[PDB]
Amino acid sequence: NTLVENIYASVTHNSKNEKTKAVLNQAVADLSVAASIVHQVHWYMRGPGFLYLHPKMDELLDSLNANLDEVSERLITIGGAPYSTLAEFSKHSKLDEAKGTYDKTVAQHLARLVEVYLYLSSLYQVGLDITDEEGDAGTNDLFTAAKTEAEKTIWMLQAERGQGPAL
Amino acid sequence: NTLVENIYASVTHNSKNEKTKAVLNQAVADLSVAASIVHQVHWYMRGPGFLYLHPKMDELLDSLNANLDEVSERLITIGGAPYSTLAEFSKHSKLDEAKGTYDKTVAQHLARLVEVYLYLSSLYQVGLDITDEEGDAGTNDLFTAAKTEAEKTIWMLQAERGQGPAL
Amino acid sequence: NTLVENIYASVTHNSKNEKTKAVLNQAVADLSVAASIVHQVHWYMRGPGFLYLHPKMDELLDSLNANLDEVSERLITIGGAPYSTLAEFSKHSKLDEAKGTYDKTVAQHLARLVEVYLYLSSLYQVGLDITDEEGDAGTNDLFTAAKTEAEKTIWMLQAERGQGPAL
Amino acid sequence: NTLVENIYASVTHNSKNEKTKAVLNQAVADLSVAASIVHQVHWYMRGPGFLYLHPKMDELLDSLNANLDEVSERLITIGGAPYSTLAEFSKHSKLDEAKGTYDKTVAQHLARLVEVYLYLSSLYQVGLDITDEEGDAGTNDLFTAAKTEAEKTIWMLQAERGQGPAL
Amino acid sequence: NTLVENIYASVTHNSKNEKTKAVLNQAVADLSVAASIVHQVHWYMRGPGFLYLHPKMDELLDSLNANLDEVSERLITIGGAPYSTLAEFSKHSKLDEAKGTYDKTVAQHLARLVEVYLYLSSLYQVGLDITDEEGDAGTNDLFTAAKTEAEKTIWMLQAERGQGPAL
Amino acid sequence: NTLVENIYASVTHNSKNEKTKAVLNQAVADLSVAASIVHQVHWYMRGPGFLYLHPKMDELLDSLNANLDEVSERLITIGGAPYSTLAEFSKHSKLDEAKGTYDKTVAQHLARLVEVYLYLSSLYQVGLDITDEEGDAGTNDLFTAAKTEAEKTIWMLQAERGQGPAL
Amino acid sequence: NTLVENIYASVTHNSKNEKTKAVLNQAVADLSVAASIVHQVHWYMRGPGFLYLHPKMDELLDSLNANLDEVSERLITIGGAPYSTLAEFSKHSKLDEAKGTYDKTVAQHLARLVEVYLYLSSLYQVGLDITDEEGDAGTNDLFTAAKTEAEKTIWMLQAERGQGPAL
Amino acid sequence: NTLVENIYASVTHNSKNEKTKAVLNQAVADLSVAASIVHQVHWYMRGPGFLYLHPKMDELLDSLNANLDEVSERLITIGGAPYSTLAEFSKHSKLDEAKGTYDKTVAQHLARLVEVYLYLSSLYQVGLDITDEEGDAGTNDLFTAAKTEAEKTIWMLQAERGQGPAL
Amino acid sequence: NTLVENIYASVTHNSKNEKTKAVLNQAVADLSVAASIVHQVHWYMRGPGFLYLHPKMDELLDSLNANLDEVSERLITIGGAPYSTLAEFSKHSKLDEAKGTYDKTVAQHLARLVEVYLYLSSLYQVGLDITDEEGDAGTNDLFTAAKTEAEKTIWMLQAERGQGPAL
Amino acid sequence: NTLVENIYASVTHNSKNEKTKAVLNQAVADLSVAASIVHQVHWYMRGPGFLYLHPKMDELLDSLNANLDEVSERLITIGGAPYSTLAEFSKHSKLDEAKGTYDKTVAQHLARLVEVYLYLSSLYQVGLDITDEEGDAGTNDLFTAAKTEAEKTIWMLQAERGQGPAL
Amino acid sequence: NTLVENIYASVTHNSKNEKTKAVLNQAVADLSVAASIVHQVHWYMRGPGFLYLHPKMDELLDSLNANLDEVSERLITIGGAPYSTLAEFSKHSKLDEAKGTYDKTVAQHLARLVEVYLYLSSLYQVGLDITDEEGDAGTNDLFTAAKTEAEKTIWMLQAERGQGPAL
Amino acid sequence: NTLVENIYASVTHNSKNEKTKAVLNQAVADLSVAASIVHQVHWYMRGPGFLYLHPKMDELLDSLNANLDEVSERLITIGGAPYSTLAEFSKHSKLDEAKGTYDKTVAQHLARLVEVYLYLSSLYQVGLDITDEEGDAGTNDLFTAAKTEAEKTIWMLQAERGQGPAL
Repeated sequence: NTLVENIYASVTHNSKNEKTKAVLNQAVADLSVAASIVHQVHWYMRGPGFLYLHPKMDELLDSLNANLDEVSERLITIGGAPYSTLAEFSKHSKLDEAKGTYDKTVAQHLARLVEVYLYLSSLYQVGLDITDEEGDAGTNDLFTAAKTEAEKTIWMLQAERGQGPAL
Repeated sequence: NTLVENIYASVTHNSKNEKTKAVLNQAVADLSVAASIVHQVHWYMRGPGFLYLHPKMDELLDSLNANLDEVSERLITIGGAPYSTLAEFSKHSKLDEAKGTYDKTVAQHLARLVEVYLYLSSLYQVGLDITDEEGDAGTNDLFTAAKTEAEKTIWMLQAERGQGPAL
Repeated sequence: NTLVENIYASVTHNSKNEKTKAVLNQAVADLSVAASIVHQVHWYMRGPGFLYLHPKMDELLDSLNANLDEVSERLITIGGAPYSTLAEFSKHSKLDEAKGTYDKTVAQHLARLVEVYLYLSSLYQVGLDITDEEGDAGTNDLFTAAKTEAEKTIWMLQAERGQGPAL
Repeated sequence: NTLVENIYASVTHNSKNEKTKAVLNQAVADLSVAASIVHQVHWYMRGPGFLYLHPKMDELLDSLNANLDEVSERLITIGGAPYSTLAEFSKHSKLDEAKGTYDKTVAQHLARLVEVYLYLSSLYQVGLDITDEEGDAGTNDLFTAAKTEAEKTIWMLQAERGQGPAL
Repeated sequence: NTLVENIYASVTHNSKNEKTKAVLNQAVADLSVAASIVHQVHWYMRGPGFLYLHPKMDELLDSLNANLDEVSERLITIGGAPYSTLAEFSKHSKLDEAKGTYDKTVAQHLARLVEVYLYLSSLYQVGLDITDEEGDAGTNDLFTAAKTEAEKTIWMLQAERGQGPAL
Repeated sequence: NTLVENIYASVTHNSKNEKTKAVLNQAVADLSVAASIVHQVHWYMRGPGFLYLHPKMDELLDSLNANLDEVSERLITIGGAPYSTLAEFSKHSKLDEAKGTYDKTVAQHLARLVEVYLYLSSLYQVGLDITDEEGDAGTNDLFTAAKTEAEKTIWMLQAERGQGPAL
Repeated sequence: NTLVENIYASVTHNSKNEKTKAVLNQAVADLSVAASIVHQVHWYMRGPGFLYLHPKMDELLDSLNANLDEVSERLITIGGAPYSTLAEFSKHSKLDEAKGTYDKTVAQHLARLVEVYLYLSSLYQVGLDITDEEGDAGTNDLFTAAKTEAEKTIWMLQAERGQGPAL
Repeated sequence: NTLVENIYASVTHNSKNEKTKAVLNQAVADLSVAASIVHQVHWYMRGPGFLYLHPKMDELLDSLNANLDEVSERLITIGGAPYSTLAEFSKHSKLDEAKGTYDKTVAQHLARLVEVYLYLSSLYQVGLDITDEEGDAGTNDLFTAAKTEAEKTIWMLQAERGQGPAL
Repeated sequence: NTLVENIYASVTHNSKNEKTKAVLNQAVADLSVAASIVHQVHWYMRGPGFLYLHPKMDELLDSLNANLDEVSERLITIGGAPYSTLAEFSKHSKLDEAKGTYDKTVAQHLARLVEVYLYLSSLYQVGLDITDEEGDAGTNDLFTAAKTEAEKTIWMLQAERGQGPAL
Repeated sequence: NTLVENIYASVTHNSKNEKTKAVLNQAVADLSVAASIVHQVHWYMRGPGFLYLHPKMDELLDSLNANLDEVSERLITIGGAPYSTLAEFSKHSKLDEAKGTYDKTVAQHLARLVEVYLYLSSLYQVGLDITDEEGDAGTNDLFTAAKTEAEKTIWMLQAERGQGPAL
Repeated sequence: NTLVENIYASVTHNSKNEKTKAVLNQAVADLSVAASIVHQVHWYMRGPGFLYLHPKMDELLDSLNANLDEVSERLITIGGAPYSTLAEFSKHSKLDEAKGTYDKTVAQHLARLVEVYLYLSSLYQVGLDITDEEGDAGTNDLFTAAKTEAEKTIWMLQAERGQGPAL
Repeated sequence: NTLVENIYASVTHNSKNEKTKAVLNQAVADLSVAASIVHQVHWYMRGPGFLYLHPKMDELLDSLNANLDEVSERLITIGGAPYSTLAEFSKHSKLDEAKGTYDKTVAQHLARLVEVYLYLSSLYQVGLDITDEEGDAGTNDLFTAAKTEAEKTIWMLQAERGQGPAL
């Protein structure tokens, strides 16, 4: 059972666009948690490379927040109701957070970031599958661009770790 | 017992700058919750004036996130450890959130925003008191600018409601 | 019989891309009329909110004219011939115009704008159906972005009226 | 009987500023038709020089639309009611349109453009005469700048045709 | 006896360009008072719409101060001596000021602004009459642009009040 | 009896922040008069150096008007009511104005400017004393920046006169 | 046997995304050759129109190099290995090059450019077919935008030659 | 016999717009000579104030060259033929030039500049008279703006000399 | 006897840097005449291509005027005295001017421009020879950049004529 | 005996603001030496990370030079006389310099930078103490911002070294 | 036999500027290959530092392509014919390429880049020698700037490797 | 014995580019001292003209610091080791500094600045001689541009003093 299959089953468990609204709302929660995690790296990182990795985190954060704006506004537009409290984000996100600590290595931060973007790219694939199923071309394009951007991020972060993208 | 006295007692309940670190960390949690609340207004608002109030929320959000950056980075700099998970923000913030609903009136959203900024200005006053007490001039200036900005926001939001600032 | 079905039947009534050229040309006529209608609101509106709604009309107008440029140029590119006289626009558009009057209320102008964008989003859906049918991926993307943009406009205009998007 | 005399008689045929309002409204209709004609050249032109003449048409179009904004807004301001439907523009304009065809030569397009600007400069002269007559200095300045700009356009378009301005 | 006739008689009551210098100097005083009045609206306004009307006042203020610069510098240039103390502005202006109060309604502020611009447009008409009389083409153009701008402001402010321009 | 002592006694002669509101309001009046005086130099100056001193006056004017905005808005925010008529500014300001004359020397204009900024720096010192007394940290910072800026201006204007700052 | 069928057979002749990687790599080689060909026109062209066609070549070159960046980076991201030597580009490209000569006419250069973009649009169609087949939505969007852009270029270059797009 | 009367007689000495074309052509010659004279000041000046007067000359030069562009292009547009050789400029200009010398004082350069702008303002007045006479509103506006600009320059240059404008 | 030899003999015919000052001064005169000639093309040109060649002339003019600034200022700097009257430019320039006429063909204008730049490049070569001879490295670099720029202009203008550079 | 106590004793060893002037002058000398030291790192560094650390040094240098400008100008303004020769900077600075060598490691350069900023932050604390003592609010704010900025720099440089700020 | 001597012998092996044209053409081929090699590093690099070295490659690439433009255009201008096919670049370049592989270390990529720039700086020295020999000052300046830029690149890349420039 | 001969003898007193490295290093020391001297003028100047001469000093300072960057980086690049401590600059510079005093006249400051730039231009001439001798074309160009810039500065500063350049 792949991650994509697990996400799909979970999103669609509980109108003609109910699954699309559900996957968008899952993305509201996951993007909010992902942003928090990236912010934690920005704050807690120590080690050689800090001076270029620290501002890189701010760029990733801005990009995640732009995804959140587009996802939430698309959800409102198609007749849904986005999660909009920190407790909802935390409860419904499939991403876990841990207490910040300065003793995490640069390598650990980079590994966690890759796990986050791998998760997001899988969520977006489920988004693609659902929007094709329900015939929402606009939301399909949103998930396409978000997946493409995530995959590029994985390539570059993996390269910094000395690895290939391994999608 | 004033709000300022209540915040002070709560912040200092549990080095030479322990109270300053605690009030900065309280601000990390409160700013993160305040941003979430403002975002909720941006998404859920309906009614005449939406077309200027909606982008106003994005400006307030950007300003709150800039406060968060400065507060968290100041806390790291003076030897502290900022809250950095959504669960920590939600648990330690003194601001409550409610589930988003489209049936809240414009007037209700404006009233909630004023309550949020009144709370923040009081927190910043406690920040002023603590930093004077512990002799942290840099952090005192941070809380001064944040309080001044909050008070200006209260004046303008109150004026939109047809009221005076009533600090 | 839905609006989408009615538009489709009308567009395809009278090469391998004849239906795509026809729906693009329908959009040339409808966008030209829509721009005229928006301009009428810009000129004739009176009432509280004028000072933000008036420039909003100029933004909508610019956006409609940008759609017209892209639609007409795509039509030329794929071997068609765009309508290019005011009489052709008026005759072939499915949007009606009325003589300007200063006695229309702000609420009436907002209602008319929503009707216009609802119509356009339906036309774009027909555009999606036709381009999928004829295998024109480039023109399909054009109609996707135009529909997404129209749906966002409907959400925001509806919110100003105190309503949900009701797509 | 000159073109200027013919335009004057026609404009004034059917308050202290009735003739000024009529000539401004004639300009609303003529500018809307002129813009349509210029757009037709932008779309249908084929032949050597396309790559600089095509963007030139977009510049002329922007300039005509700016004239329309200023004329319509001046008309509203002085107590009039601008034409605001495509049928009104087409019916009241003294400029004729023809169905677009790709078989028109570059030379034919340039000749038509010169005829359009010659017509507009004559309309503006009537505008000058009427506003002097009725003592509207503000509207007189508007027609002065519009005539000056039209005359410059005629010089440059004529030069491209190998001719003098021949005003 | 019209407002224009009253202003003319008053301006010319007490070289070849004495009347032109007098009307320019009247404008120095009136623009300085008008700016003060607009600033009062910026500060004292309360009520729905504040968030767009408040910055609108800053735009009007900047525009009035730009008129003042051009009028005063033109007066110096043609051999005059502009009023240059607050007491002179207050004494010679035909605009009255009242003590600021927060209890004025938005509608009252908009009504006062329209009265101010109506007065200014009449002053500028007298400026036109005087400069035509004395053959000062440069100063005539200054008053023409100022009148045109004032008339546009009246249209837009009147529209916000739900009214026509009623020049 | 120093100028600072005289200003303090006068400001506080006639809630927990009454003295702060009074000194801010004194600054509203003085800044409005100072701006008028600077404008007079801009207009009436003749002599070598005009071509750099004339635009310098516009820079000083812009800076004084920015102080006025910040002072007036701070006063509104903390629950006060700023002077907002030319008669109030003139009556309550401690700065005197004189009728403009072209026969004042460059040296006289520079001397007057230095007197104005010396006065303002003393007013700001009283502002510092009062805000420390009443515990208004935000308003204290406003007066600090204004005093610092005034003192810099005095240094530079004094240097142009061939003198030291002599604060 | 169409050009599209020939390209497909050739690309797929020698994981779940092998055909997508192959068509992207074909595009690496073809874009590198296309850029070289365009550069040759920039350098060797002589004749009337040079002064606008010469900079047009630099715009086309920049656009081709931007396609190359996006194609190569997408190929790396999805687990491939882009051609990255001039010998590989030359060997695997289906575009032929000829030695530069100043004796080629403007018309010959324009004809060659159209052949190049026709070839590229066909390659992109194969890219569309392959990515639909293998379910790569991100790469499908890349080929869609590239095809749309190529088709627009063909329209404009054809128009300069006095011809229709003839896709 | 005033300078204006002398210029008029000279310009009109040797169609319905012959006098307008003649005065525009006189301005071509005079502006070309004026620019040369200003350039001479830029190069040859020595003395205190050089560091601000030297760049001032470049600003005046740019402004004179912009007048030349507008005058020459207006002349072409209305059916004339501008002087276009240095010998024609020198022969027909009413401004004399002298060999450059470093021994001219700053005061001498400023005096010469004022004479040049006084001459130009008189030429522009003749331009006003002629264009009113021949009914060329567009060219009348050109001369109005040029005269206004010249008069402002005279005020500022005179002020630098310690004098009033003395138009 | 080459053009370079003829220019050298003429420049040096009538301190340690006398020849350098003479060749710079020759360039003052020639650049002033060249600018006049280019301006004549800008004004008098008629024929296909006008719309791109006309603004090209303004670019060439700006570039020639920038050369003039650098040459004249270098001449002043090294102890010389630049020509600074139109009569001096005309008398000492080796470039001839002819009365403007609208009947010159585009081809004739392009041929004349090439002759002008060929002349200038030869003058600059003499400048190179003289500055090498007299050991002025700074002035040598000035002539190097000017020659390089002239040679580029010749290539591009020649290409527009359908020719090679033929330096 | 802390570093702060040692700096204070040394600064105050040899009017009402003598200690403030002395500590500002100490900062003139120390900032000039600090800038020199940072420049040495910019030039002499070798090792992995050079390509981001090298430009980082230019940013630090610009920031130090901006501190120097503000400190020196504040000192002049309050009646002092800044050190203004390299010998004075070197003699009075408490920072030592060493001859540049390419054999210093990246880690050594980072350690030295941290020592420099630690020293500066202590100097600024003494500046805070002295300005509080002498009642100079303006200079106190200058030292506050400088200390805050230094402390931020220490956090970031320490993080690059893999360490906490350890203020 | 030095690299410079070997390049010279090879370039000049097979008019008055034949050697200059040959060395420029050698540079066309070498710059095209160098750009390809740099692009390969951009694509294939993996390892710590990727996130700053990857964009560094794009900067180097842009700079190499700017050299190519200037070299090729200079060659055309002086009467030559630049290589303009990928096969010509590959055949005539003295730089070898290897198939891209992800297994090359960061250190290997940096070493290869240094070899490339060392080669280019030697080629440019030959360019200097040849242009001095043939008296082409313009082309000599081109090679001077290119060599200087290459030498700077070698210093910075060497520093990243922990080495001195070792030219 | 000229200044140039004295500088040469001194620089070369104590590889194939030893003299070039020595003269560059002399320039490191002299530019650092020159910047200090210019900064002293910026701070200590009093007298008429301060308001334009003070910012002029900041422009000169920026330009000197840009020379220092280019000289030091060139020295590193060609295998040298730049002076990098204030004591080295002071010891090896041939420019003397004096204690700052407010009693120096504007004329004295201008005279000192001219002496500094005269010295620098002579140093640069020695730089030219040495780099020609050792065959360093890149460093020769650096000294050429620096000398040219210095000579321009001398012309302009001398003109402000009422003098010719007297190089």
